[PDB]
Amino acid sequence: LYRRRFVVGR
Repeated sequence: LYRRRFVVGR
């Protein structure tokens, strides 16, 4: 994993 998994910008 990284730290952008959230990328709730979809």
